[PDB]
Amino acid sequence: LYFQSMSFEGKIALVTGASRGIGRAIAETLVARGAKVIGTATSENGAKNISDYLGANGKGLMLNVTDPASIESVLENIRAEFGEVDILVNNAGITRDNLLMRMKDDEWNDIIETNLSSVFRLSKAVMRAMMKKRCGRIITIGSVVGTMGNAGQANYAAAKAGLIGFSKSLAREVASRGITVNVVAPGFIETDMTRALSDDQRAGILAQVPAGRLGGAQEIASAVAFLASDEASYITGETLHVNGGMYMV
Amino acid sequence: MSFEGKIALVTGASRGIGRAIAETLVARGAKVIGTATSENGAKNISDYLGANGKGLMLNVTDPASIESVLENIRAEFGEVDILVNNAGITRDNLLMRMKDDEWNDIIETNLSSVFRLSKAVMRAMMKKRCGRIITIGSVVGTMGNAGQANYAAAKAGLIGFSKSLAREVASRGITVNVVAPGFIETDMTRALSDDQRAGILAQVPAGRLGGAQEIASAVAFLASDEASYITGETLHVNGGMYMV
Amino acid sequence: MSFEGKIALVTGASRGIGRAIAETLVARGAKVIGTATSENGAKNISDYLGANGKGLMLNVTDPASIESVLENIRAEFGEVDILVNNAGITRDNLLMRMKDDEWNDIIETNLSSVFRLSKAVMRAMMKKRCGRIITIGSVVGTMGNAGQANYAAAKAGLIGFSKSLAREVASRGITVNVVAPGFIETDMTRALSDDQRAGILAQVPAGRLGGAQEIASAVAFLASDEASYITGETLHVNGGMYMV
Amino acid sequence: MSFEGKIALVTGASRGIGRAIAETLVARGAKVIGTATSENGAKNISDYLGANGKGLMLNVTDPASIESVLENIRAEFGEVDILVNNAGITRDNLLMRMKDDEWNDIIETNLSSVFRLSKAVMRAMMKKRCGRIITIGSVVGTMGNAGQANYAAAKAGLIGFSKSLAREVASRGITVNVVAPGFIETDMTRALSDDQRAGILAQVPAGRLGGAQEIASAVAFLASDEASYITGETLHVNGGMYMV
Repeated sequence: LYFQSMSFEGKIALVTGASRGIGRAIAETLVARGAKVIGTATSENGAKNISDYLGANGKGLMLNVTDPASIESVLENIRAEFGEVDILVNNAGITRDNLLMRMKDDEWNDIIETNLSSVFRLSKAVMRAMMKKRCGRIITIGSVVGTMGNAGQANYAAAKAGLIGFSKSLAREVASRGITVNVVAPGFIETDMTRALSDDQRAGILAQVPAGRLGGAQEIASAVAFLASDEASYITGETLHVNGGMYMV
Repeated sequence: MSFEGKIALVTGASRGIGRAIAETLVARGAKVIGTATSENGAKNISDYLGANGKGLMLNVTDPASIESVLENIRAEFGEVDILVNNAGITRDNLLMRMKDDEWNDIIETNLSSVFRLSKAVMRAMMKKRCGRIITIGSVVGTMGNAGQANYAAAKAGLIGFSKSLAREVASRGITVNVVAPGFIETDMTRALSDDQRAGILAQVPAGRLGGAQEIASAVAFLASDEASYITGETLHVNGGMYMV
Repeated sequence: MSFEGKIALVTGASRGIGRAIAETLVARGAKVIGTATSENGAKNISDYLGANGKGLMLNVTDPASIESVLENIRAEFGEVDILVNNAGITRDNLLMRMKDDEWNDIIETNLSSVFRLSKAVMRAMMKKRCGRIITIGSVVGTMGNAGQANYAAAKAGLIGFSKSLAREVASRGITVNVVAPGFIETDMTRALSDDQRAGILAQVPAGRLGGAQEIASAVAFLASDEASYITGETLHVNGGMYMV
Repeated sequence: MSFEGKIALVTGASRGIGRAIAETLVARGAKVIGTATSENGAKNISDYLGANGKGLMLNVTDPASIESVLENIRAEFGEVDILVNNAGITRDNLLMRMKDDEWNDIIETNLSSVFRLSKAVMRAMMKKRCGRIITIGSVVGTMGNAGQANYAAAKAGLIGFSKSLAREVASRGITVNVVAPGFIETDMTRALSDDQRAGILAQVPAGRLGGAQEIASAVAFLASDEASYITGETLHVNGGMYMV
């Protein structure tokens, strides 16, 4: 058919933090376009819920990214059940905001490990298969903070800017072999949180966003799905900013 | 389908990028007006667009010619939903050899045309509270290129334009973005020598030249309803030639 | 001092940044030729430069005046070692109300001026394998700003020009760089309501408006021998209003 | 534009960039504490600083060592007015061969160090409502480099960190900045193949490797009272290797 290349069938997609919000939006979108999605979560309850909504189109698994041992059996589980990972989506970002003078060492370490080093560990683990296949996608869910900096979020900003630098390097290494490594940088996105924010709080967030709204989880998903698709094979080492104009370039 | 009931103006749609954009939109359900400098240009456009659209003669540097094409489109189709600025030429030279008119032509055709055509479509977009303005820039504007300072000013300047404009119209559901292609295989690049081509390909980690559809796919995404939260942004499609 | 024996050409040197640049360069041992739009401006410019330089009337849009000015500089002083391009103007308006003329004037004065003046001083710089071209841009060209789509097209455009030019002449000991002021205190800003100056200060983490001298110090640094490994770069001096 | 009465702490001051930073501030009136990871390197720093400062041993990945140095410095000198983070190392490998600790050591030596040292001198700079933080980055953090993904992630992270700390302390008259060297001639550099050196020079329009003093000047300018309106900015010193 015309648009035959547009399908994701035959492709295996690994999405981290797929329990809610963006991550769930990504997994659902990829499945809707024909891919088998494996979503991962931090707890065993998180994994089961993911398996629930993926149903027959994929699998939930509990992956504790920080533990290198956790990665190995999760990838092996996928290889045995589905196969090698065609598409890696790194979406396991947390936040531990504080100003610098009040910032605890653990809050710095846990942000660096969960948001920055998680990317390196997972990218490495899926790297080799995509190089044999000569086709691959790595997309990391970044943040406008990494570009702009935000007071009280120096750890976040450091992690989110680091994964851009990490991606550009990886891109240069694997570009020649049909692998793509990009970042999607969201602005304020509406979540399970935000709905309980106060009118004053919600106003102050909106003042920052020229578009005058918060973005949708799906808006991030559709960026990710385009970049993970066969018509984005010429984009690597790039950051696709989805923030309603809160920042530019 | 995806652009059900949307009217798109693609300037410079005779070939390459422009033709690939027009057809991608038509293939996804838009009425498409594609533009050319010449009669046969416009005629041949209308030929390949057939029932899904129409080719018109447009001179992006002439205010009167803009006035007629848009007034022409309004009469028969309606108001423009999606504007793609893909006019743009080169006149390369080192600075020390660049003629004043080689500068001015590149400025008029590749930068000031972006101002004229966007202003002309925006009133209606502001009123409708929805829209898309998309401009085809170039890696050159971000990276700079010896022998192309006029191109680099124009392609850089269309980004600064887009940003400001994107701030003026963000609140009313209009996005304004730039797709910045790297080296895209064209007639002229197939005409290069073996040694020149090697020099091009050496700059591109991906190891190939890009295809026009690759730009077309990027533009259709940004013009779609799923790209609504992206404004004032530059989507680089250069195979790794340059990064961020 | 740092600039002994060097000849500097500072365009728009009547007041503000232009004057502060001219004064700093004199302080540090340079013979400076400042320009102004009027013969009266040149009067004042010569008045404050004294035996360290001279004022001249220069119309950056007119090739005829560009040549005349350069002949007189070569006659009375020698070959321009340092070109500082600071002949910017403003014509703010929203896109819907921007006149064709407000666009063109900004593009001519603020962008195309950098092309003509850089081109005119460049040959001598390459003959001596040493030189400095520094253009005064604006944060607006990087972040964009509603009502300043013409100014931002230009301020961004001159960065694309500088990146290309830098690549053409790096091999020959010349640097081409841009200094980007955020909000700088001028007589125009001093004249603003308390509400307006509050709104500006909210945008600037440093709590203040920058000073003309602060821009000059960045220019003086880039023009020095301590910046000879810096080319193609933008130096943002905006108290944190925008970052990178 | 002296640094009289100022106390500057340059981590990684044994040789090269850090020793030129250290020496240059001394020459402009600063008392300087230079650091190294071994007590011998700390000895050699004391020797060349002599009367104008002192060397000390600092393990930037250890909070204990950080406190020991800083309380020492408060004793003999006072509070740190100026902080230069020049304590990068590399641990190069393509991603498939990069081991966990090779990733971890570079993140902790080149990025978390910036966090730990910056917090460590921040409070005193906040009470005095004046300060300077400058981190030595790398063009690699901006453009990315194959086989350097850990180095680039860190060198980029420290720009993101610097941007938000700048926002936190800008209103109290402290700037936080990055200098991003390109290829800088070192002892390790002069000792490579002609083939290697030629391949480094291939990437630099300036035609040459940068010097350690050139980076020191950028740092010296940024730490001066003339750079008070620059914060959250990266200043790229790379011969045009990369642009903006």
